[PDB]
Amino acid sequence: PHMGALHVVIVGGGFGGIAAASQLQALNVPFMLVDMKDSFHHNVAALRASVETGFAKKTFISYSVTFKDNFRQGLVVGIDLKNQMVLLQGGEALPFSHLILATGSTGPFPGKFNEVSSQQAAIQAYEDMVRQVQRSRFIVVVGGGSAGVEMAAEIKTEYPEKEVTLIHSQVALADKELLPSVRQEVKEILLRKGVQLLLSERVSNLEELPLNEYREYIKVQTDKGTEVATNLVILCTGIKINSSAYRKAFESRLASSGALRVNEHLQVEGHSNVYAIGDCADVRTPKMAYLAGLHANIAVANIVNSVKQRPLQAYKPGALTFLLSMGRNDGVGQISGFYVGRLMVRLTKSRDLFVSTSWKTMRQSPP
Ligand SMILES: Cc1cc2c(nc3c(=O)[nH]c(=O)nc-3n2C[C@H](O)[C@H](O)[C@H](O)COP(=O)(O)OP(=O)(O)OC[C@H]2O[C@@H](n3cnc4c(N)ncnc43)[C@H](O)[C@@H]2O)c(O)c1C
Ligand SMILES: NC(=O)c1ccc[n+]([C@@H]2O[C@H](COP(=O)([O-])OP(=O)(O)OC[C@H]3O[C@@H](n4cnc5c(N)ncnc54)[C@H](O)[C@@H]3O)[C@@H](O)[C@H]2O)c1
Repeated sequence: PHMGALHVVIVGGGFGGIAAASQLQALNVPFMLVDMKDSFHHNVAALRASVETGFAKKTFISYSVTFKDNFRQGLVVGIDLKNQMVLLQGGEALPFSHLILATGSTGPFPGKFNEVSSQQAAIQAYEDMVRQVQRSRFIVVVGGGSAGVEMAAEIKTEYPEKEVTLIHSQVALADKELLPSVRQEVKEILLRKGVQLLLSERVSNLEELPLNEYREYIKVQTDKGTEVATNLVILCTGIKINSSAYRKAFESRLASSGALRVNEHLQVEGHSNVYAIGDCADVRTPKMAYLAGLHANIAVANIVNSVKQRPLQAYKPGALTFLLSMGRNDGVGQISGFYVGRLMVRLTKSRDLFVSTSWKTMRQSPP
């Protein structure tokens, strides 16, 4: 029983969650941010952190330094809707008047890092990854979605002398939703960088492969009988909505995606005090970090606007913005539905990978 008082709980400390937490902190609204890690992960830069020595420490930002007693590390195992509690592993419970679900996506390392561990262990996992890439003359990237084409491009840009093969199950690279001109340019850039492309092939012995580790010899097989000898296998095979925290409680209002259905105010269907932001919300746009932060502004604003009996802010998508960095010197993509070239993408994304915007949000300075 909050007896009218606000206490917001944010489940997930990603791009959406740290934006929500930062705004709630500036409004002096009581809240608790929950994340399984001890630091925010700027995962847009996770592939650069897999190939550049010393870079990983720029991609993890301590929660407690920024949020102090408004942060609690923990693993959310469920949501008790009748008694308005967030259920943590270990048995602890967090009461809320409003709930913001910002649980993001899960997938293979290095592109995603969803482990309970300390900031130094997380940084070391990416430094270890860099050392496996450095030891490995021959490298296979599996999956030619937008992550795989970035992974392969990063390796060949930092290490032109390595042999890199990208194996992709479709005939075209990167998102089906992209302008065809963008998808063709991605292909032409990988080929000009010397990446060997095996298109329309599915790697078929994934269970038998050592992953993210150098070996003197690894044989990759595909369903068409192609065999590739390599020293290192990196998986960029896709991601899944991380419905872990809320799956049982909200099974009624889940999309196929695993996301939560929401109106244009980002309240979860059937609720007025539960919001979903970022990857876990069921919007028609693609899963983007910058959209996560914009949903965060909308959700917090609507919590306040609901208390002030004011009209709620509305989320209105426009045409697709999607930028692919192709190593630090190259890239291609589209901004609001039209093509942008390699100089533009290099300057906007490939050089810094938006890293400074997260340190600014967290009001910390990178080491
Ligand atoms: C992999 C990748 C992604 C890119 C890339 N580029 C861009 C880009 O240029 N622009 C962009 O907007 N998005 C880009 N993205 C997408 C961006 O990474 C994601 O869209 C973004 O992370 C989504 O932000 P969310 O806030 O929705 O989710 P996160 O995954 O960031 O965070 C969720 C958090 O919840 C925590 N969590 C989840 N379930 C939990 C539970 N049960 N208990 C506790 N904590 C939990 C997780 O540990 C994690 O900390 C990119 O180059 C790469 C290589
Ligand atoms: N630059 C950006 O904006 C950016 C970059 C990365 C990711 N993202 C976001 O994350 C989402 C996921 O992207 P992603 O690339 O991680 O996944 P994805 O699902 O877009 O691509 C993974 C691909 O790997 C293929 N694959 C799976 N197993 C395979 C196998 N054994 N052999 C060969 N191919 C195999 C899949 O069929 C799929 O085409 C994007 O749709 C977007 O929302 C954005």
